[PDB]
Formats: sequence, structure tokens, C-alpha cells
Amino acid sequence: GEPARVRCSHLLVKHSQSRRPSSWRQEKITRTKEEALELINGYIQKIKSGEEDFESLASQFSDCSSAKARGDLGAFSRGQMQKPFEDASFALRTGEMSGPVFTDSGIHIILRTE
Repeated sequence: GEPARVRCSHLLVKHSQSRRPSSWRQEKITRTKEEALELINGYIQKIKSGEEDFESLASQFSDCSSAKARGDLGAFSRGQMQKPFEDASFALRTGEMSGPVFTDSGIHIILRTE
């Protein structure tokens, strides 16, 4: 099933090779794939471990404006976010997480809420 809109959460972690290593959180990102995935991966582990939550994590590590809702960008409609986002998001099950997604901004991890 794939409706016209769904709720999902994501964690943005730009890198040094990002199209624009700068966001509302910082203006000089020099974190490479190592430091990049190192953050996302670490976040994934804690969550799957039951120690931390993507919501709490994302916020404290959300380089994007998503940090406001701790990553949760509410319910959106197809054609709003990057293609890879919608697909992975709309392809994940209830309470699922998408692996490291490399996009213009950097590496993003999404999850299906609705």
C-alpha cells in the first residue's frame, strides 16, 4: 500500500563532500563519510539497542530544520521531498528505518510513522 501522503521521520547529517556543507545548525561542515555514517550508524545502534530513540537522537544530531520536530517532518505528500526520500519512506513499514541515504544535503536516514 502506498497512499498520496504519509508521516515519516529523518536524520540529516551533511558531510564535507556535501553540495552545501552548511545548515541552520552549522556553516562549516567538514565531516567525511567516516564521521558522517559514524553518526547515523551510532544513532541506529542505540535505537535498535533500546537505549536511545531516533526522535531524541535526530534532534540532538539533526543538522536540518527537522530538529524542531526531532526529525519528524509530519505527514507529507509525494513530490515534496527528494525522490530517494519518498521511495525509501513510502517503501518502509510501520516503524521502519531507511539505511544511509546520500542526497544533495548529505546522508539521511528516514523512518515511517503513519
